Amino acid sequence: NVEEETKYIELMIVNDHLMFKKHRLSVVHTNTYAKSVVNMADLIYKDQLKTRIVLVAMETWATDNKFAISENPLITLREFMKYRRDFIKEKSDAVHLFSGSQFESSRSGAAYIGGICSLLKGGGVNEFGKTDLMAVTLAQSLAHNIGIISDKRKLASGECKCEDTWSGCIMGDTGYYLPKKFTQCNIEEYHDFLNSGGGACLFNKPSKLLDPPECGNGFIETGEECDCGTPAECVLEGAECCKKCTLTQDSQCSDGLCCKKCKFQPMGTVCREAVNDCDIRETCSGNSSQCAPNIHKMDGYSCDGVQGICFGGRCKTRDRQCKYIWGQKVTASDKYCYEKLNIEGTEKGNCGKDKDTWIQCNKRDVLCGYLLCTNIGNIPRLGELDGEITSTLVVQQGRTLNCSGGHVKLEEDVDLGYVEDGTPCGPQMMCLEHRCLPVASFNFSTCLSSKEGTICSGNGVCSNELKCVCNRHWIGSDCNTYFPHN
Ligand SMILES: *[C@@H]1O[C@H](CO)[C@@H](O)[C@H](O)[C@H]1NC(C)=O
Ligand SMILES: *[C@@H]1O[C@H](CO)[C@@H](O)[C@H](O)[C@H]1NC(C)=O
Ligand SMILES: *[C@@H]1O[C@H](CO)[C@@H](O)[C@H](O)[C@H]1NC(C)=O
Ligand SMILES: [Ca+2]
Ligand SMILES: [Ca+2]
Ligand SMILES: [Ca+2]
Repeated sequence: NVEEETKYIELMIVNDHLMFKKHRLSVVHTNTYAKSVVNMADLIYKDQLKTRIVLVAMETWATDNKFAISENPLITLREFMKYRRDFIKEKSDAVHLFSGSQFESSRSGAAYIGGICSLLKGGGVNEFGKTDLMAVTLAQSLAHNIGIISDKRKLASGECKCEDTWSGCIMGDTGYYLPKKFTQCNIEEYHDFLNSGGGACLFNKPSKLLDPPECGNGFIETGEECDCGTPAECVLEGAECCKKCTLTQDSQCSDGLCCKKCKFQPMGTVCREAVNDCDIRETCSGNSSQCAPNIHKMDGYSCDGVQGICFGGRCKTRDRQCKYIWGQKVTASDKYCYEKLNIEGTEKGNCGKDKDTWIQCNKRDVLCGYLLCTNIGNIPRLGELDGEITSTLVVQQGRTLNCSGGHVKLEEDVDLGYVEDGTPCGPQMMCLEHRCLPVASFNFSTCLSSKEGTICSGNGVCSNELKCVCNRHWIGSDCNTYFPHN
């Protein structure tokens, strides 16, 4: 499926000036030192998460810092992503900072939850340490980007516990020594993220790793035609056609989803099925051994049947937001809970807070204010609960409804407990800054179309790469030309 495939995190590392000074003003030392940290973090990911950490790019600030590095990991993280948005022009799944300085709290790093593949959120910041120690810091930073959050609700209950206390578990920063393993709960959180449609950019295999070619690492570099895993794992797949990184007589490929016996899989063979209704299925090219780079519908397509809208391959509904914060057993409150409590302007329903006084929602923006769920807990899966749980009770001519809420903080700016931006609030209307606005107020980019009022000439789907994925028998960058082939 999608959780059985090997994932690949194309990673870029940025070393600041203090990291450069930690290695005697030597560029070669810093870069090889950072490769070691990545290499060890790869070994942790390689087995447990069925995911590989591939270093694709790196830069070192030999002269000075481009921005003011902060003692607060979150402030540094935010300013670092600003730098990478405006200055970093190399392609990567995630960009991480290697800081020579030290942060205030025992938190050795900060990274955005479910951040990968994103331009503004795909990255983290990591403080200096030992090679073995920093690899753990990177392993938990990338885990956050990857969707592994370490469920607080299950932790407080005692549901999820570190079974192998082999110097503890990684997402258990509760104790600090040398955590080498993820909990089974961690693996599930990662699977759920991939099945949710997250991490689409984690499905392509790199070729030229920033290190000289070596036959037998499982990566097709310069000079070598094929490459199976290693002589041991090679026997399972590829040993029949690959020999000394060279193809045999009857072979087009060695290993991959689009490689049957030792030959290619016919063009149009389903190699990857859609994980959700935001996703697009992938077909074998008939030309490559790899299953084509994982792509999905562009941001704007409705999901869950008009109830949600796709963003980054993930569906945004109020019910899914309630489950993300409070647990799978929790459901979103009735639309009436919103329609009545949010116009009041109390702690029990509002459009935000001003000067210690709650803002009462307009009747138009009633689904974009305070997030209301049904039977809520008192310990969120992530973030910090800021205060007490809201719980009012409204009657509806025979149906007594339970509307509940809570203020869950991640950033000092970002607050979960209010309807997330992009969530549908009506036909062709979404939430933005606690306001129900038309789809135009988001100015989505579009694919090419040669028919008035259609997406991809009405014969295709607009991908997140802003390319037209045509239906059968239709060709062209706009899917406007009919070309059947049988
Ligand atoms: C491989 O085949 C595809 C057709 O699926 C074609 O578009 C592409 O140009 C080919 N690439 C090479 C290098 O032959
Ligand atoms: C309403 O939900 C709260 C938690 O959100 C719960 O404590 C309370 O018992 C519920 N009330 C009813 C009527 O079930
Ligand atoms: C789309 O709407 C306007 C365009 O003038 C502006 O706020 C911005 O470009 C876009 N808004 C967002 C949320 O990015
Ligand atoms: Ca990638
Ligand atoms: Ca190799
Ligand atoms: Ca896909």
